[PDB]
Amino acid sequence: MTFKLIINGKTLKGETTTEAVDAATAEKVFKQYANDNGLDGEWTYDDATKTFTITE
Repeated sequence: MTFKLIINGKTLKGETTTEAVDAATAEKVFKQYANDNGLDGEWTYDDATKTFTITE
């Protein structure tokens, strides 16, 4: 499936998608991005809209 995580922070900013088997993996894929970049805040999950977000 295809997901869409909106990047929101100081170090990182913008938007992008992620192809994972499930929402759980979809986050693990981007986890390296926000981590390697240092950007970290609060992970939001919603089944109604099926979208991921992060605020720093």
